[PDB]
This record gives sequence, structure tokens and C-alpha cells, in this order.
Amino acid sequence: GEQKTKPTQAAIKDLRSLGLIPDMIACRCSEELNRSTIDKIAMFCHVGPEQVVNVHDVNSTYHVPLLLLKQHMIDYLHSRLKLGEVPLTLEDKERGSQLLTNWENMTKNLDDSDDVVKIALVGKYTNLKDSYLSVTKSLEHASMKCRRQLEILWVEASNLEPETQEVDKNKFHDSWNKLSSADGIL
Amino acid sequence: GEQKTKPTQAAIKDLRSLGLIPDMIACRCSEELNRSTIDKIAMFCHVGPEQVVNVHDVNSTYHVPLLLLKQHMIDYLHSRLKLGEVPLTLEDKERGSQLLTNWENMTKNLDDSDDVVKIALVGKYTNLKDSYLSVTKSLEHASMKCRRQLEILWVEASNLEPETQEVDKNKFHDSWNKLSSADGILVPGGFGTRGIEGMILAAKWARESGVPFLGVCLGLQVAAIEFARNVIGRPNSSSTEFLDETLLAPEDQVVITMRLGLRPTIFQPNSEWSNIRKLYGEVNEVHERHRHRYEINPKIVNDMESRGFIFVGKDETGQRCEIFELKGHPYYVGTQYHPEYTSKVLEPSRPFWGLVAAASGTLGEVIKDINL
Amino acid sequence: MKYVVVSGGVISGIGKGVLASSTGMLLKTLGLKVTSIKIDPYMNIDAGTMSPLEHGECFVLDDGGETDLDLGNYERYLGITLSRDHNITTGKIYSHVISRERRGDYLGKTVQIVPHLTNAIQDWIQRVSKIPVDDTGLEPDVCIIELGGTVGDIESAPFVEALRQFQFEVGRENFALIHVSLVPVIHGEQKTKPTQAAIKDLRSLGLIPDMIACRCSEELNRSTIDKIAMFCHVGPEQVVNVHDVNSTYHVPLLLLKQHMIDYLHSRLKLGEVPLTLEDKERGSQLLTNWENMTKNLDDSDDVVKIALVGKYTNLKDSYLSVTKSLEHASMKCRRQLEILWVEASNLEPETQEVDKNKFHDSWNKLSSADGILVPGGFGTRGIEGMILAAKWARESGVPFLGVCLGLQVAAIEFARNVIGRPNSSSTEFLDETLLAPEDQVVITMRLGLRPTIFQPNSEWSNIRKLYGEVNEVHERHRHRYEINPKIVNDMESRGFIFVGKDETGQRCEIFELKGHPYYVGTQYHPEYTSKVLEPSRPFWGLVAAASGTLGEVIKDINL
Ligand SMILES: Nc1ncnc2c1ncn2[C@@H]1O[C@H](COP(=O)(O)OP(=O)(O)OP(=O)(O)O)[C@@H](O)[C@H]1O
Ligand SMILES: O=c1ccn([C@@H]2O[C@H](COP(=O)(O)OP(=O)(O)OP(=O)(O)O)[C@@H](O)[C@H]2O)c(=O)[nH]1
Ligand SMILES: O=c1ccn([C@@H]2O[C@H](COP(=O)(O)OP(=O)(O)OP(=O)(O)O)[C@@H](O)[C@H]2O)c(=O)[nH]1
Ligand SMILES: O=c1ccn([C@@H]2O[C@H](COP(=O)(O)OP(=O)(O)OP(=O)(O)O)[C@@H](O)[C@H]2O)c(=O)[nH]1
Ligand SMILES: [Mg+2]
Ligand SMILES: [Mg+2]
Ligand SMILES: [Mg+2]
Ligand SMILES: [Mg+2]
Repeated sequence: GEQKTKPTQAAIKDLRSLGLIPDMIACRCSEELNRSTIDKIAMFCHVGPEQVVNVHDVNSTYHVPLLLLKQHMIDYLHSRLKLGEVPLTLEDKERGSQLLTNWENMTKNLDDSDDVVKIALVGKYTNLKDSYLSVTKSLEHASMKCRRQLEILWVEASNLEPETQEVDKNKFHDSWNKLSSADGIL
Repeated sequence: GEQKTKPTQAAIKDLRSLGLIPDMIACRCSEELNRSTIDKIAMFCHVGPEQVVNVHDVNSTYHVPLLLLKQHMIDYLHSRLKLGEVPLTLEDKERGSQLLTNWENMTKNLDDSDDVVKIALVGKYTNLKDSYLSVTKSLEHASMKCRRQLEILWVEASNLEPETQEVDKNKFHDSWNKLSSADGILVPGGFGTRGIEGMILAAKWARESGVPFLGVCLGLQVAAIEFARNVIGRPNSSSTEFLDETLLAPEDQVVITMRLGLRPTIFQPNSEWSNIRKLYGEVNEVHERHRHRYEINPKIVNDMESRGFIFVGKDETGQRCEIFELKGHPYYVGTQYHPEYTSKVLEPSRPFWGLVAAASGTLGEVIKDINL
Repeated sequence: MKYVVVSGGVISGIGKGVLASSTGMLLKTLGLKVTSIKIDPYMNIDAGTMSPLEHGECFVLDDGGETDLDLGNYERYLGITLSRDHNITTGKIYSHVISRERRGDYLGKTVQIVPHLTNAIQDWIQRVSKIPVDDTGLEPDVCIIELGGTVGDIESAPFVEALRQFQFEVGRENFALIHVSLVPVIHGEQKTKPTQAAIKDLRSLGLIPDMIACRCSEELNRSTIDKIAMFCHVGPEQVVNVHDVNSTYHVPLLLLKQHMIDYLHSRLKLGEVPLTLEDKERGSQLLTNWENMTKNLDDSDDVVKIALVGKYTNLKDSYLSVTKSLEHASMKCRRQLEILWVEASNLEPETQEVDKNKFHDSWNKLSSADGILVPGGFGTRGIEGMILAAKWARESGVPFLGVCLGLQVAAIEFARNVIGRPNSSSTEFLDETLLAPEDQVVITMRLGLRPTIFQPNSEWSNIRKLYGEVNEVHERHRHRYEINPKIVNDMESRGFIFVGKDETGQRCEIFELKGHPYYVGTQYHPEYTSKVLEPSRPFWGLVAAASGTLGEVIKDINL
């Protein structure tokens, strides 16, 4: 029940040793950071409290931009990088908030959607879900435009073969249990 | 939270009105009877407390004999009916407690068993579970002899048909969810041809996939219709009871006026290889009960046998096809008789014991025990 | 006069009092004046001798009638006041004809159960159904008769025979019969043969039912309704489906959904009773008030927990009026009531020697309580436990109400623990032992409605404030003892002010203790005067004290 700062302190020493200073610390944690933990990181690193961003574990990565927007990270970087002094038109400044409102739309439509759709992804090595990362994101984008919650059913194609029922009956039936359950197949 | 006696009191008044007195009251209840409720029933009816038996709701009916044995009902009836004055030998009195200890064995083996086996029963009207009562009891007796807990998965065969996915997707997927989950399949011997195109899928699935199968009555016929359409390759071949006047050439069913009651079935000679002849103790004849009007067509038999679908048993005249086994599959058996009706609590029907054993593994250890 | 008889069934305790009360409440929403009679086939003259272990609590009337628990259900649902004559019993009616015979009023004929006793029953029902029961001196428009027990019992035989004759001595379309019946559900099938055998008993006894009310653990299937409507010669619209519901305040709105007013209006010609438009506004004004309190029952969420500290708390019917009075208070506060049922004997330390599970569950509940009620029990055996519960509430600031015995155990607590006479006691528990500090003394039951008058230095008190600061309180009594007047100025010197008394001043009836948020005691029973849309003020004050918002309630009362 205690959030530990000494691993992040030893990482700031490696940056100083290597001759770099960080402008943000992004802290990854299984909880929201306590404000006493933020104060401590802001004592050891020579940065204000407004320069530690709390990047906790969230169920969806489409939410992470709206976490950092809530945490003033644009507002900091705009003053740290003089981004208001880059030439832009009002056309460029409508396109920016038009992308922002489209992001807030798809993230709202992610949270209040309820009706499920199940897709069987039929392949090998379906335990390493990163082996299908672009497939997975592409099923998610389709799901978000349909406004239905995606469940990928991960189906190992070799387990669908009848010989698996001689090797291990648990793997044979769970594969065909999933493939029968599927509203669509990839 | 109060157990009410006035319905049972009004029922004792009807017996008195009609001039009968009851010797036992058996009280059926959602709870154990309270002893104050028993006392009250024993006040209104002129009977002692020892004459109201408490017959509460229990999960298993194999336990109900041991409930009434705990409640002195033999001991009462032995003094009410002078049953000790019926002549019996000591041989008769060993056989009685030998049945009792066999009942206590199978009920103990019901309670301490844990490992499950799942059987799909594929049929129509599977919501009225009493429409399959003898099938159900025969799967239970097989399960009890294997010492594995039976789950029947009740599968409506019409819901297996793809058109159900246009009608209601929930019913389509729950049916195939169950059929994929099954360790064995029974096509139970139904009534009225309306579900056959669904059962043809269930028979195809079992043959293509190596899953243990039993086909009873209609379960010969849908399996032979499947094997004809999918392994001989005559894709329209059919049950004459479904199409009659349509006059297709590859008739799988033909009529040979119900063939009813106990008949002899005799094994064709080249058949001791089969699991089904092995399960029957390799005895030359099988005597079993019939309730069918059709047969498999004998003109299609040597066509099917050329492809490995051997008609392992027949009527003494040889015109009538009654048992098959398909070569090479772990257990793909069909009977035109109903093996349910010959099932006993302490001696399961051999085709059902063979299916539940095939579904569990240990089919070989069962065949070994049968062969002694 | 119209008559609805609610009757019989497969079992006793089926729901006739709930359907009788709902029918009367519903008919009142047409502007009709409704009365009620309970028939009990038991032989007791009245409930005042018989203990709460059978038929629940004895109910007390303004008359001082100690009567059937069902008369309390009619008083609270209908907004009516009943006499001891509104409860018919076998004892009263056999006693009436026997007393009339020995005097010679049958003029030397042989007095037979038919006609003479069955005529006494019909003379009584007509005498009594014309009695005024409202705030206005109008005779009623409808009488509900609840026929107790089951039809086909020997004790019911004279009452069903009188009702068979009453169906003709009064016209048709002035009489209807509702029969309540059980549909068992067994292996997922709803069984009709018990209700069919009950319709045969009514035919055998010469009655036909106009409604069948079917009580079931499920909604009735429409095939089950069709079957009941085949065997009984009635349409589908005449079987009402009265399934098991979590709340009985919903049962009127079930029967309104099922056209039962609309049927009875055409079966009893109720549109031909003379009524004004004033009567027809008052009817739907009660209906909308019922829909309000039932909506406020369903969308309320915040809980309040009240400890009811007593004996025999497993027979929850022994406290039926207390329970309903806590519910009415809860509904007016818009907070979900949980009663914590606390056996007072289990609070005593010796229980921790007898069974530690019972000791800790009692104190677990009493510590959990947002308020405490000592309910006005019977027989002194639990008092040393209730003295702990009263001590706990006073030492800790927890809201308290003491009813009857709850004055007395609180004054006994305050004497032993704040005056400091540690043996001071209830004379009913010790009598011949003759201790000097007697807290209870006898001043032969003080029974029924009496006036209570507030002592002058008392407008500071929450209890005078809750009563609208009206000079008199009129409430129902059922007590034999008083607090000793010699100990009153001793207690008042210590802040335990006897805020209200009898007009003679000898008799102590309301207190409030100075400074505590709510520590009130009444020697009357405030339960019996509680109405569904107007909770009894001492209970509304306890549930408000337990919830906070006691001040906002007192403000709303003061308008
Ligand atoms: N529709 C109903 N749903 C749920 N509970 C009900 C319903 N009707 C009645 N009850 C409950 O049934 C119990 C007994 O009902 P009721 O008091 O009306 O019985 P009765 O048959 O009139 O006879 P008795 O006076 O002997 O109890 C009570 O707890 C009551 O709240
Ligand atoms: O077992 C111990 C732990 C700590 N200490 C002494 O107390 C100090 C407490 O420091 P820790 O190393 O316990 O924590 P921290 O303040 O650096 O921050 P987190 O890792 O919790 O984020 C240490 O720096 C050391 O001086 C001990 O003497 N013994
Ligand atoms: O509402 C009621 C219920 C009951 N009674 C009177 O009390 C008696 C209680 O009898 P019940 O009919 O309440 O029960 P019981 O003892 O017959 O048994 P169970 O159905 O509970 O098993 C009845 O026979 C009747 O005389 C009433 O007067 N009114
Ligand atoms: O075991 C049985 C049950 C029923 N029957 C016969 O079938 C009929 C079925 O009637 P039941 O008595 O089974 O039901 P029901 O239609 O009267 O209605 P519920 O109780 O279910 O509400 C009975 O009236 C009898 O003629 C039997 O022959 N044997
Ligand atoms: Mg530290
Ligand atoms: Mg009873
Ligand atoms: Mg009642
Ligand atoms: Mg029936």
C-alpha cells in the first residue's frame, strides 16, 4: 500500500550522469499518484509539481490523450517549446480542435456503448496478442464506428483440427466453443 | 415461513367421504416437515406420528428409497400387512439385502462422484424433458456405472439449421455452443420428420470430428441419410416419410403396420470387430423393443458397406437393417430399436453405456469388464 | 348498503386482509364511504385475554375494545374508526342469542341455528354496517366483510349459511363475493386442482364467487387463467392475479391495473350511488396520494436503521402496528426502513455465559442503530435488558422512543443511573418484595382513547412541537400502572420533565429529557392512531431524529 520513489530517483541520476535533464517526468503506476508522492518526485528531480504527470494503468489507450490534456501537458509544452510562436493560420487552428472534438466523440462513444460484437481471430500464437497488433487496432476502429463493444475471441487454428481431441480435449472444445460463439470470423 | 396443514386435512375428508382410510400419509413439501406439523397431521387424521412420512424435495430420486427406509416405512408395512407371514427362503432373504446394498452402493457413488461428462441430446421439444424420460434415465444409468456426473445438454435440432440465424441469432449460437461443448451426442429416436435437416448437421459434425455418437430409431436414419449425402455423394437422398409423393431415386428410408414390441436382431458374420457387438457381450442375438414403420433400403446397403458403413445387425430374414457401426471412428453406432426401454438402474442399456464410456474415455476398460 | 365478502381459500393466512383493505381503499377512490366488518370463527369474546403468540398483537380501539389484528389493517388503509361491534366472533353471536333466550325474547319457540342464529348474524351485519366510521355523520355506502378461517370448516358453517341467506335477504347487485385462492407452482407448472376443489366447497355451501383472487409465487400464465375461467363459470377478466410482492402498498395498484374497480362498478351498480363532484375529487386525491407514496417507496435509496428492542421478535406479527407505524414515518421521511429486531434478554450479560453468538448479535444490532424503539411489550421478563438499551441511548445521544413499558424502563433507568437509587423498580415484577423506591405504582386497565394535557413549562420539548403545539393529545391506552408522583419532582429536579399528564395531574403520560436530541416516552400506544398518509407523531419524530432533518420536519408540521 505504499508508492515507492527510489526507482524513479535512480533513473534521474542516470540521465544526469549521461548529461540530460527531463522537462516532464511521466510516472507509470498501478494507482493514481498520491500528491505526497508527486511532491517527493518534484523534490529529488529539479522540476515543479506541474511537471510530474500521473499516467496510471487505464483499460483503454484512447483515453490517455484526454488524461494528459486534463494534466496541462499541452499548456506546459506550449510555454517550454514556445509553440505559440510557430506561424499558423485560423484554418490550422479550426482543424486542431476539430480533431480534438472527434477524439472526445469516439472516447464518449467508447464509454456509453454497451451492445457487444464477438469476432473470432483464427491464427497461430494467439497468446502473444502483440503478434496481431494492427489487426487488433483495425477491429477496434471498426467496432468504434459501429458503436458496439468488441470482444476478440482468440482461436488457435491448430486446436480446431480433430487430432487435438486425441492430444488434449480441453483445447479442442474451447476452440470450437469460441468459433461457434463468433458473430464474425477473421 | 409457515407449513400449512389445511390442504392435507381437506384431502383426508375426501377419502372419508369416499369411504377409504389411509394407512400412511406421505407429505410432499419444499422443506423437512416440522415435528409440530407432523403432530397436527397426526391429530386430524386418526394415525400415529410414525405414519406421516416426510417426503421433501430432493435433487435425485435414487435417494427417495433410502429416505423412506430411514423413516421406518418397511417396518410399519411389515406389521400393517403381516409381511413376515409370507413364505420365503433364506435364498430370497439374501437376494433382498443384496439389492439393498447395490442401491446404497449406486447412491454413494452418485454423491462422491465429481468428474463431469456432457452429452448432447439432439431432438425436438427439448423443453418438455418428460418427452425423453426413458432416454434420460438410460443416460443416467450409464453415467452411474461410469462414476461420472451426467450433464445432458438439451439441443433443439431445428435451431442447429442456418436459417435460425436469420430468425433469432441467440437460439442459433446457443445450440452450436452446446453441440461443440458435448463429449458425446445422442440422436434420441424422436417423432415427426420436421427436425431432420438439423439432425443431419449433428450427425455430420460427429462423423467429421470424431465425437462419440449414438443414433436411435430416427438416429439410424438421419445418420445413413448423412452418410449417403456426404460420403457416397448423392446430395438429395432422403427420408421417404418427409417427401413421399416427390419420388426421388436415392430413397434411404423405405417402408417394409408398425413393427412393434420385442423382436430378435442377429449380428451379420463379419462384425466382431465392432464396438457395438463387443458391448453386447458378443452374444449372437440381440432382443430389443421396436416401434418403427420404415427401414433402410437394402439396395443402398452394399453401396454403404463398400464405403465402411457396415450394417452389423439385421432381422433373421436379412431384409431389415437394425444395427450399424462405421469403420475407424471411435464410436459411431446406430440402432433401429429403442435401447431405452430395456435399461435397468443396476444394469444400463449397452448402447448408452458404450456412448457414455466413449465420451469419458475408458470404453476399453468397460468392454474388458463386460467380457468377463 | 353494498357488501363485498372476502372469503376462504385453500389455506389460512392467504391474503384476505390485504385484499379486503386494498378493495376498500380502491373503492374509496370513487368517493364512496367504505366500512368493514371482520368475522372471526374463533370463540373468544374479544382478543384482550389471548397472548400475542397466536394471531399477532391485540389491537386497541377508541372504545377500549381489545380486538382482532385485522381491524387495525382496515383503520390504517381506509382512514376509519371502528367499535368493538365491528368484530363479529362466534362467542359474541352465540352469547347474544343465549342472553336473549334466557330473557324470553323468542316468545317460547325453539331457537335453532337456522333460522335464529343465522338471523342474528344478518341483524348484526345490518345494525353495524350503518354505523358512522368517518369524520362525517354519514352512514357508509359499502361494507367489506372479511370472512375469517377457511370455507368448509365446522366453525365457518353458521357464517357461510348466514351469508348464503344474506345474498337474498339483501338484493343481488348489493352483494359480491371475492374468493382468495392458492395456485401452487411445482416443477415449473402452476397447479389448478386446489382452486377447483375450493370452488366445489362454495357451490356445496350455496355461494358463487364474483372474483377469484389467485395467490401465487409467479405471475399467472394466461393458460392457467383460462383454465380457472373454464372450471369456475366466470370470464378471464374475473380472475385477478395477486402474486407475491415485496411491499403491500403496491397491492392496490396491482388490482387497479387488473380492472377490479371497473368490474365491481358494473357488478355492484356503484355509479348509481348518489355522490357529489366534491366526493369525486376526494377519491382521486386519495389515489394520487397513494401513487405518490408508492413512487417515493420505489425511488428512495438512503437507509435508516431502527432497533426495535423487545421479546419474541421472531414473531414479527406481535409488533404489526409498531412496524406499520415505523414504515409510515420512513415513507414521510423518504428513507428506506430497516428494522433491526433486538431481543432485550439477549442484551443481558448472562447471555454471554449461555450463548455468545446471541449476545454479540444483539449488541452488534443495537450499536448499528440510528434510532431505538422500546415498543410497549407484555410481561416483565425482559426489563433488565431494556434498561441497558435505555442506558445506552441516554449515555450516547442516540434517538429514542419509549412506548407504555418504554416510559417505565426509561424512568427506572433514569432513577437507577441519574438520581442514583440503584434498586428502584417496576412493581409488576417484584410486588410483595416492598422496596422503598417504587418507580411503577398502580393507580382496572386504563383503556381506550383518553385526553393527555401538556404541563405548562413544555413548549421547549420536541414532543410538544411534533404534536403541532396543540394543548391536548388524544391517544389510546392499555396500561395498569403509572409512574409514582412522589418521584416526579425528584426526576424533574434532574431534567427528566413529565411534559404531559392526565387532566387530574396524578398520572404521568409524556416525558422529554432536557438536552438530549430525542429521548421521548409515551404511556399511550401511538401505533394504533397511525395512518398510511399521516404517520403517528412520536414515530415520525424518532425516524426524523434518526435521519437528521428533525428540524425540517418540525418546520413542515408547524405550518
Ligand atoms: N399479495 C401478497 N403478497 C405478499 N404477501 C402478502 C400478500 N397478501 C398477503 N400477504 C402477507 O400474507 C400474510 C398473511 O396475510 P393476511 O394477514 O391477509 O392473512 P389472512 O388469510 O387474512 O389470515 P390471518 O389473519 O390468519 O393472517 C401477511 O404477512 C401479509 O403481509
Ligand atoms: O530499512 C530501512 C529503510 C530506510 N532507512 C532510512 O530511512 C530513509 C527512508 O527512505 P526509503 O529509502 O525508505 O524511502 P524514500 O524516502 O527514499 O522513498 P520511497 O522509496 O519510499 O519512495 C532511507 O533513506 C534511510 O536513510 C533505514 O535506515 N532503514
Ligand atoms: O384469518 C383468520 C385465520 C384463522 N382464524 C381462526 O383460527 C384458526 C386457525 O387455523 P388456520 O386455518 O389459520 O390454521 P390451522 O390450525 O387449520 O392449520 P394450517 O392451515 O396453518 O396448517 C381457524 O381455524 C379459525 O378458527 C380466524 O378466525 N381468522
Ligand atoms: O398421474 C396421472 C395424472 C393425470 N391423469 C389424468 O390426466 C388428467 C390431467 O389432470 P391433472 O389432474 O394432471 O391436472 P389438471 O388438468 O386438473 O390441472 P392442474 O392440477 O395441473 O392445474 C387427470 O384429470 C386424469 O384424468 C392420469 O391419468 N394420471
Ligand atoms: Mg520513505
Ligand atoms: Mg394455524
Ligand atoms: Mg385477516
Ligand atoms: Mg394438467
